Amino acid sequence: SMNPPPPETSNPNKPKRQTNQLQYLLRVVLKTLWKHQFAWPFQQPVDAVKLNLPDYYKIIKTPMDMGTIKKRLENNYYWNAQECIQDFNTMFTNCYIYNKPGDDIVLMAEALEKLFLQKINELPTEE
Ligand SMILES: COC(=O)N1CCS[C@H](c2cccs2)CC1
Repeated sequence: SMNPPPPETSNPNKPKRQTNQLQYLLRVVLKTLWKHQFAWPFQQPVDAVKLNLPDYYKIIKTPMDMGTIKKRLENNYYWNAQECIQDFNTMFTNCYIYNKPGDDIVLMAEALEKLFLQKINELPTEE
């Protein structure tokens, strides 16, 4: 079995910014979800070898996880908040696509997504 290369977290060709919204995405949004009891399956790319999921990357072609998001935020990979928000939504959508309704992992994603929505609802206006 083989995992794909992880999503990139560094690209010197890519223009970068540090905006107040991106600071909020790290200091509030990521930190809230990262410390949650249900964060652990989402803190790194899905390891299809260790978890014995040989079809995972046959099904999921745009992988995303909070370890990648954390690195992107800490290394100022993004230009805007919408890129980061899209990464979180990709992570949740992948989980709902691959897994079955009512699975433990889906209940975990739902709890994290609820908090995500609560925090993004108060995303600050851009400075
Ligand atoms: C976000 O992680 C995933 O979607 N995976 C696909 C199968 S569910 C599995 C897990 C189930 C219960 C704990 S961990 C994690 C890996």
